[PDB]
Amino acid sequence: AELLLGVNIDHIATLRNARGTAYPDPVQAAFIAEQAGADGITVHLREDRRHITDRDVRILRQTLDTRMNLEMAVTEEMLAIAVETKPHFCCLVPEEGGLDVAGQRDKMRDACKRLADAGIQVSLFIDADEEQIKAAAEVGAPFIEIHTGCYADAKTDAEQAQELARIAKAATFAASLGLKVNAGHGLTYHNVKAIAAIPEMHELNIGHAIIGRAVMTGLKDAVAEMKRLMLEARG
Amino acid sequence: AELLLGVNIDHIATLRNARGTAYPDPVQAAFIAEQAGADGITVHLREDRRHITDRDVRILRQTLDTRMNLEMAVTEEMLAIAVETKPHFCCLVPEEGGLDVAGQRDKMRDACKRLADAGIQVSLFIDADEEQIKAAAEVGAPFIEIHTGCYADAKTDAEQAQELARIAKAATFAASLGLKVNAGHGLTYHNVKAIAAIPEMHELNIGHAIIGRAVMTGLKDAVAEMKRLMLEARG
Amino acid sequence: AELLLGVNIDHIATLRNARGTAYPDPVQAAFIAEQAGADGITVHLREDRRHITDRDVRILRQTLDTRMNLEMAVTEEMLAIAVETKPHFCCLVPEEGGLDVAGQRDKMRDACKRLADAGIQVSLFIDADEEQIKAAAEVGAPFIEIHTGCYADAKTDAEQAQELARIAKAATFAASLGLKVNAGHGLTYHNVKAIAAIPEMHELNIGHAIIGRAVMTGLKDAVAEMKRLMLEARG
Amino acid sequence: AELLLGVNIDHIATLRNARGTAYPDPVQAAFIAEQAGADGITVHLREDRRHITDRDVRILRQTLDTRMNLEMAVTEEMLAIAVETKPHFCCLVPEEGGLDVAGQRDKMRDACKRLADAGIQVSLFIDADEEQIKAAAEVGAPFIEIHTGCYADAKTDAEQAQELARIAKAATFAASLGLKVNAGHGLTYHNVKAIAAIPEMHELNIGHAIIGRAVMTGLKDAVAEMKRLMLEARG
Amino acid sequence: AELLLGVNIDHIATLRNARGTAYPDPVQAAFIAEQAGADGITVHLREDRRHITDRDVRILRQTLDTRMNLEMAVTEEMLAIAVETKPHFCCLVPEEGGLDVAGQRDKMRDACKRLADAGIQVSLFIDADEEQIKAAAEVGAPFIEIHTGCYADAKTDAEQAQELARIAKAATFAASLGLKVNAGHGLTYHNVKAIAAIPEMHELNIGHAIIGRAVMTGLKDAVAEMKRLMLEARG
Amino acid sequence: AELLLGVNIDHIATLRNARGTAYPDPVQAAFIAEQAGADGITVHLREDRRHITDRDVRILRQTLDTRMNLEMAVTEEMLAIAVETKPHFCCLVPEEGGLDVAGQRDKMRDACKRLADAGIQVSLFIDADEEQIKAAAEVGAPFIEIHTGCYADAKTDAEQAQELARIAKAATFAASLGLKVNAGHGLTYHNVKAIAAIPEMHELNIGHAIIGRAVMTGLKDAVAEMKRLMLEARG
Amino acid sequence: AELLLGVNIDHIATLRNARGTAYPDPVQAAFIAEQAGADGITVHLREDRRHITDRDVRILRQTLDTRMNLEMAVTEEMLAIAVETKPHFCCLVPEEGGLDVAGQRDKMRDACKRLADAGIQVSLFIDADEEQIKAAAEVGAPFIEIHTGCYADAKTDAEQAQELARIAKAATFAASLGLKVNAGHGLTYHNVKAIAAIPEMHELNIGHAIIGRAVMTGLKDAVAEMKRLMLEARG
Amino acid sequence: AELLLGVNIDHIATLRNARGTAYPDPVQAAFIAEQAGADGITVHLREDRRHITDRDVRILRQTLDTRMNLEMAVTEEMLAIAVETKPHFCCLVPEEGGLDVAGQRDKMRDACKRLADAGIQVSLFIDADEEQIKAAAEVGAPFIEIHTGCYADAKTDAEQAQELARIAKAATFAASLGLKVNAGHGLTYHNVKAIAAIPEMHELNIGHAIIGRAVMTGLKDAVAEMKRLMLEARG
Repeated sequence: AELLLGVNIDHIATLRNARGTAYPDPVQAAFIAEQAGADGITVHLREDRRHITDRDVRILRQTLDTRMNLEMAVTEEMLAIAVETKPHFCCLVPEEGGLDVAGQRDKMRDACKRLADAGIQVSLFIDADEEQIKAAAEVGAPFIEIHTGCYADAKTDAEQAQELARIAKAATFAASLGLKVNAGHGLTYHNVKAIAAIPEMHELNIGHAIIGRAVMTGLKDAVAEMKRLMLEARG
Repeated sequence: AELLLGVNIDHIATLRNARGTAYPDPVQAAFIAEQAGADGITVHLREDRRHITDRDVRILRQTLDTRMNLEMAVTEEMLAIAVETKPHFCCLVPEEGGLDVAGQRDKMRDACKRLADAGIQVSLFIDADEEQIKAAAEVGAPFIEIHTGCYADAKTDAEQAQELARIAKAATFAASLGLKVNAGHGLTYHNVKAIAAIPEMHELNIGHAIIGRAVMTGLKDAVAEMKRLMLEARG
Repeated sequence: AELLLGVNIDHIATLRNARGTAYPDPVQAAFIAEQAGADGITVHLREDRRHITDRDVRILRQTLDTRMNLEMAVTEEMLAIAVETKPHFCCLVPEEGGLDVAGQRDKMRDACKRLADAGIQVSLFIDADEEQIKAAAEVGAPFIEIHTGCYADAKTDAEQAQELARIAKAATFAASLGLKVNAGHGLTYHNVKAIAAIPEMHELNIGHAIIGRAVMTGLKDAVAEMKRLMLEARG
Repeated sequence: AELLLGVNIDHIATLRNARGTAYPDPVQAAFIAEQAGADGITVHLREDRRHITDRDVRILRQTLDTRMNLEMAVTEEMLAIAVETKPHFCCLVPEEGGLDVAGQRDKMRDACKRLADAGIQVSLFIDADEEQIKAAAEVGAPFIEIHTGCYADAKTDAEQAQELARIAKAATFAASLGLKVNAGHGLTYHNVKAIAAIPEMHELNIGHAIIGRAVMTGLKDAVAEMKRLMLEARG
Repeated sequence: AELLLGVNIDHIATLRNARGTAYPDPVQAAFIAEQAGADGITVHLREDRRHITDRDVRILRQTLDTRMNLEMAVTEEMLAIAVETKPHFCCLVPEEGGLDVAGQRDKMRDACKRLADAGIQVSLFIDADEEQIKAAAEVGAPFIEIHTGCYADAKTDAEQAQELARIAKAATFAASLGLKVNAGHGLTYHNVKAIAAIPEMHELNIGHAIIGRAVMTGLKDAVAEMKRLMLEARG
Repeated sequence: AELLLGVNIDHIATLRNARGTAYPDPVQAAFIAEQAGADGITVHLREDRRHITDRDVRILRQTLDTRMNLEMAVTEEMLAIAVETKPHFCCLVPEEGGLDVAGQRDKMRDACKRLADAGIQVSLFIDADEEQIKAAAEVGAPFIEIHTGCYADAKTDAEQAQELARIAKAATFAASLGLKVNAGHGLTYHNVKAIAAIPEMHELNIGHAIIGRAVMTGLKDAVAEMKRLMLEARG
Repeated sequence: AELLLGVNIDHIATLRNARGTAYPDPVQAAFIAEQAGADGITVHLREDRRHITDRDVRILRQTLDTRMNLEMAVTEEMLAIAVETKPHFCCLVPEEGGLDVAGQRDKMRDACKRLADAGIQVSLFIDADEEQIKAAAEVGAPFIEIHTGCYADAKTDAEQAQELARIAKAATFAASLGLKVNAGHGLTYHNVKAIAAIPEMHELNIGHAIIGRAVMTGLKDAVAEMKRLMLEARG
Repeated sequence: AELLLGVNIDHIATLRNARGTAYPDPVQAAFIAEQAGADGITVHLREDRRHITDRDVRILRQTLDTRMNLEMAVTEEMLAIAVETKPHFCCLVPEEGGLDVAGQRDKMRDACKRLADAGIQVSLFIDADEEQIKAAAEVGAPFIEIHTGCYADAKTDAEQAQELARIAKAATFAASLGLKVNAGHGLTYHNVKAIAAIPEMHELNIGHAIIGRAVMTGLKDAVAEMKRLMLEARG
């Protein structure tokens, strides 16, 4: 299968809420992305509705032509919402910045099972850590998403090749356990290739860099450009 | 003279700071705008550096091909900065949301004179209020900028025509006193024309709506589109 | 202000329901048109829900940046719907081609009354007929939309200039009664100007021609094109 | 190895025949598609001539630069027209949705031979069923077109990888019997790749998704996008 | 009123017959221009069928969305074809270069009357010469098209102003005889305006300069740019 | 190695001389193509100077950024011109359609040697016929260009595969004699790939199909699209 | 009333002559500019032939579709070349920066007459000074080109409205003496309008700003932008 | 990872300093290139500050998103500058064309040492010379950039293939010494591939050709174009 590109449109809302108006609208951004090479759309519903709102999730769930990846923390509230919303994907995150699955095997087991019961495919956001990965496999998540943050912030060309290698070994380890593996968070037009080249990678969920390119060149080209780089890497 | 369009790039930074990276960069946005129909660039330096930073102002002041309109509150800090920076324009604002010039004739007189002494053309941000306008004329500002906020938020087609009329009478009053008059703040692609049609209008400083259009269509077209609407109104 | 353009997006949905999939989606088309020169979006909710659906209207009502013009037949169902939807405009059409206001003064008078209590501004779609126009004015409707179908259909240059004269004359008469007047049905890229040249015209609501240009050229350009011909006509 | 794209322009006609004007014209759509990556144009001449008309087929036959793929039901009327027109291909269709070749070996036997004597390369529109494939081979048709509708409608990932498997097996089966195999019908920008990667696939005939993308982006980019996805799948 | 643009697509066919292929096809050129500024399409059916052919004319007559202007020499053949084809316009040309109406008053008189009974508006392609204009008025032709070749070939800027003047006086003279007047032969992007500013001008029929620009920029912009220059001239 | 594309701009001049103007100018067409995928430019200086003229050749020789391929008949005139012009390449053509080298072994032998001393690489335009290939090898020509006309005219899909095969075997045969081989005459957007996939192909010289596409889309994309199809073929 | 744009392509050559390759070629730049709204092309042939060369002028003279404006100093060499080349215009320049006509009435008297006998329309590059204007009139030159350099360099708004006043008076003065007046030299996208609005202005010759915009956006849009600003100023 | 592209923007400034204005601005060009395929930006700070200035470098150092490659002569001035600027890369060039490392082992050894202490990664620009390569490796430099000038200049196909072989061979040898190798000087759109095909190449730093394409076409496309040819070469 072709590498997939999930586009996170949270920052479209960031720009909206810096002024209370209705624009720009994440609903429009999603149509653009789904038609410029995005295979999925990701929104992070935060408990403080600061940036994405219940409305966005509500309409988005009716307007998306592909599928939603709802990013949320593991709280009673969010789980409740997710089960009602029935997103195709759910990515659990904290409130290096990865979920501490290994340290909460019960809570995560309960969440995965529950979301799974609502027909939601679950992804645990975690660091390139085999303990955490082993833990995720064990609690029942069909997916994990490796935090590419440290890799993006690689101050030195060395720290980077090092970070890349850790992610790669982590992914291969994740797949041997039967997990499908995503990445994203921090990837840019300049560092996406090494990650896209990792064979075990299933989908890359990228947000900020794309929105940052969009204010300059427009969303359509920004999304197309990212996808193209991704497929260049694989070929 | 042709109506002028000043583009406020504050929100380019809003989108930048929602992630600490270097992008998107307001310096790039300014080149794009200055070449797509913007006659001036406006940045608001806030005391909490939340969104635009000293760096932006510093580089921008060297990279702008047209001129800077530095938007700031009337504090010792800001005045200090402005005098050092030597912006071509300075727009004083509060910390309907207009400066209370009438109620602070001394502070404003001191500020205007001081900025004027640094060769800075001053603009007082105020409501469509003849008392405030008379006050501004009297304290020495060569410019005022009428807050178009209430007009943009006109809930009813009636409240709007009403708000438009107040702005228009206010402008004509401002000019009789020898003031040059700007507007902007809240204007959109759908309400810019009635304001652009007001003859006394010198420059419209527009920010949010343009950045909101840009994430969809790119900055170049967003700026060009606004300018075109503006010149359609006048002709 | 300037001549307005309302884009009817009904045919986006007729292309959708020809296959029962979710695309194309009227919600997307509305975003595009509103950002390319449309001042309003028109949807006709048929009783058989042939093309537009209650879903489209529901979402559309929350996503439009400008204003919705609901096109509907005068029936208990539609009135109740219009009342709860609270569209900014409601254009009453038949269940030469226009509504028979003269022959149903009672129905129409109450209809307008009922919609006006819900804040909806009513427009009666009628023929370039002085009797119907006078009747419309008498039932209290604030708007009338003149059916330009025959003008469009005109098979000979003469039959066209004639239908044109008949329309201009009607527009003038309706305005003499305090009626604000629209038109647009059947208008094309090649015949829109003469109509747009009529001074009393407030807004042209066009659909088919635009969507038909769109499949070849894209909605954005199709809309900007029409908008430009219209403003050219008044220049 | 070099996948061909056949664009079905039927829906261009549905949009036109919703108004009774000459636009949009299928003849224009074909020129665009043929120059944007289409290798053939398909038109379905229905009995009720609701969408595509005799005129279309007649001019299309003289304007096409590549070749026509005439979709029709097996009747004396349609068969008569086919032999008259001399389309390069003829795709027999019912008027799982597939054509029943097994249950009519004689009708089909005659149809194919008749069309064959007229120089028409015949293709039988069938379901991914071993029975029908064997029938088509035995009956003498050079081509079969596997119905992908079920694969497109598959609600879940698993129900999809399943339908994909059936099609891939059916294509390999078809090929071993000396049959050339096409598909398309239901393919979209989001599911087309998995079908394109099927080695045996000769040509994918696609319509609805392309025309639906076209009302937003324009026919050329719509057709060009699809062709590009297809070649990437084989690359 | 509106200055119209008729695009002569003859040279598209010229480019075709230089290889006896089907491309480029005039039927396509015609769709492009009609959607990019052309108000009409002109084709010269030469007796030897050098450039345009009978099929061109026949299909064109069914595909044109605006109207056809059939250029032809005066011979029973062409007339019969014309009467048969019922093109909206017929511009009689010779096969200075203008049609000699004075020297053939009888023939033309029959032609005009003849074509006029079929319902075809006739125009006589003539030189900016009074004898020929009076001649065309006497004969009953509703239109004349002034040959702009000598103007287009105007070597010096004086020899050129001579031609302009000569064409302008001739146009006013023609109008004074109840004739409607066109022009267009040899007009280019750099000389069209002076001619378009002539008040009496009803439609400019241009071919060569446009096709010549189109090879570089593409037909769409070549047409749109010419229409744009014309409207600028009359503003 | 890299499959090269030589664009024959003859038909640009064809379009020019159809009016004896200066536009369109081949010198311009040449800049466009060289920057859009052409690795060379080909011009056929016909003895009667029908299409291309001496100035064309003369200026072109000073403006081309890549290299010239002068097509010409074998006569003392052309040779002298060639020897004078020092074009990088010279493709000797007749004035099946291929050059008859067998029947003129002597003449060609002198031509090749003659042009070769001026430092001009020579290529003989011949049919996919062994007698002529052996002939061209014997005579000393370093290149041959296989005429692809019969292939391009391939009415049936069989008559076509016959030509492909015939060209492929001929190319391998030519290579086995130490000859380098080109092709290109009559190749289009829909048939170029099969020819480009032939391993022995060194450069495809194409003209007509490109100019034909360019009238619609503009030269730049016409060239870029052809080069793109070619690289796809060899990948 | 219809302002002409003259594009100076000198800087295209400076960029080339910084490397000693054939690119970028002024010949290409001229084709683009002439088709993007330029009415003439200017080239300054300098003694040191540092930028523009003899070759350029030589080919330019044969490729231009509009006309050449040869900029040169008054010397026997340059004058000799002018008479040989026969440029449409010749703009005499020094090699306030303006040409001293007053202080050399004889040289200029002869130069103009000589160029005049060669058919060259002469223009004297002078400062906005009453003395020089009178001299140019008395000396016999048909044109003068007012140096706008000082107006472009004006540091402050007031110093600018001042220089603008001097130019406008000088142009009206020049016109009353029967002189045709041009400008340009220093104009930019940001100051061009005020100069364009000057009624008397015949042609603005611009170079640097346009080429500087061109390296970012491309020559065509650069030239098209400038022409559009100019016409808006007169509109 | 993949072959990198470094864009030298020196010529943007050479177009600027040809007039002393502020445009075009290298800072803008850098943003464009970095977003169109450039992986690095190269600036050559000459001692005479002919084109690039200390200002450009200072700002550029704060605005680049990727990494700066400072090109400089080995002198006390430049070293101190490089040391305080801390560019990611420093490419040492002369004050065949490359640096004489073999003959200045001491200077070079210390230079590298000094720059490496400031964290700068050093590259020595040298000829495809085994002696210089070996010397470079011995002085401790981590990179070498092979001068491709002669390859570029090659006047004959043979002289080119030869210079090519010489370069490939050198690259291989340098890599055998642990040296990472770049190239790019003089590379064009027509000769870049053969070079990019060399496996050891790490990054191509190209300038003139790109800027020269830019004035015609725009920097963005110029850069994306080059980047695409490069990756095509490695495909």
